[PDB]
Formats: sequence, C-alpha cells, structure tokens
Amino acid sequence: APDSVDYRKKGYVTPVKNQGQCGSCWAFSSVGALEGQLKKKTGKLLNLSPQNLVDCVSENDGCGGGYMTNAFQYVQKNRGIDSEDAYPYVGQEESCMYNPTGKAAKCRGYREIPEGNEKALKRAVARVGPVSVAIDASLTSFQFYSKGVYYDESCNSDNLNHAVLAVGYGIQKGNKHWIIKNSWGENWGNKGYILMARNKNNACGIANLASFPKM
Ligand SMILES: *[C@@H](C(=O)O)[C@H](O)C(=O)N[C@@H](CC(C)C)C(=O)NCCCCNC(N)=[NH2+]
Repeated sequence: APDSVDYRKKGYVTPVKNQGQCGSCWAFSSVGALEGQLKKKTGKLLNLSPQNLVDCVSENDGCGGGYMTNAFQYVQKNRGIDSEDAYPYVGQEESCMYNPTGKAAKCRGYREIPEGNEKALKRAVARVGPVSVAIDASLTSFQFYSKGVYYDESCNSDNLNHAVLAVGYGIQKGNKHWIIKNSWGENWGNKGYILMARNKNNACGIANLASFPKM
C-alpha cells in the first residue's frame, strides 16, 4: 500500500456535509463510503441520501443513533439507496419515503476490519477506498481542532461515540495520520476535515469499528 493516499485528490469524495442537530453521523459515515465505491465502480461521484437511511433503517434509531453496518444491510436488502436530490436531508426523523425512481446506488454487503488493527485499516483504504470508522469525538480538543495531526491522550478507544469517514492516510511533519472527513460542516476543523494520529496505539479507537460496503 502506498505511503500516502488521499482519495480527495482522486475525486472519490463528495463535499463536506453538515448533519445539523440530528444524530445521523452513522448515515453520513455510511453514505460517504458508498459514494466512494460508486465512484470506483461507475466512474461517477454523486451525493447519496443519508436521510433515506435515517427514515428507513428500523434497526437504527434515526437521529437517536445507529450503526453503519445496519445501514449497508438496509441498502443491500432494499436493493438501492436514493440520491440526495431524490431524498433531501431535512435533519429530522420522518416516515420512510424511499422512491425507487431516485435510486442512485446499490449494495451487496459489507466487510469489517479486524478490531484495533490499523494495519488492516491501511491495507483497506489503499485498496478499496474511503472506509467508515467510529471514534471517540467527545474531547473538547477534538471539538476545537483547526490544524495539525490531532492526538489527545484523554481520547477513549472504548468510548466510540461518533461515526466518521477515513478518506486516506499519510504523514505530516514526521507524524503519521489518517485523513478524516467529518459531518460538522466546512466551518469545522480544517474545512471539514481532521488529521488524526496513525499508529499511536489506536488513537480514539479509530480502528475498532471500521467497515465498508461491497458492490
Ligand atoms: C453520531 C452523531 O450523530 O454524532 C451518532 O450519535 C451515532 O450514530 N453514534 C454511534 C457511534 C458509533 C457507531 C459507536 C452510536 O452511538 N451507535 C450506536 C447507538 C445505539 C443505537 N441502537 C441501534 N442498534 N439502533
């Protein structure tokens, strides 16, 4: 796997979204991974619908929280997920209104990365593309991050609370990091992204709950 890879430079990443006051991070994390694969497969990069997920995944709890794995299964069984245009994000839970004529993508499963294995996470990013990951984003240092490779010894590998997207990896000024796309808008972090510590003992549980869909 290359020493560094940024899928943004490859055009596998859609612009940063804002989940608003809805706990839909799992939906945005899921959508980002699917958008990455849709690109790999069809050559087109389109915005998929996180709202479709929020309203339709009964195994998850809409704005109350959920898992990316449940989301991928829903897309697989549903046999499709609508585009952002066919199913706009409102940021509130509503009855499932899936429209098959707005179907932009499909899913045939998901693969999970071994718990805590950052080497596996790396191998996966360099081969498949953007991977969905869960981290502990409760620290106020994470909240106010603006630049550099983020790392705070207070981060909790066993307190995963935020779903996010691993969009690449590399090294800054001697510090290896993961390129993480957040869903807290552009005004957050570095234009919506954060460089998180790579190989520093599974920083924030970055490699504890990762997965990606198969098409
Ligand atoms: C994240 C956010 O919107 O900021 C949102 O709280 C969320 O979905 N968080 C996840 C975090 C990781 C997946 C650990 C979460 O808490 N998921 C599990 C919540 C339990 C809900 N129960 C199920 N299975 N529907």
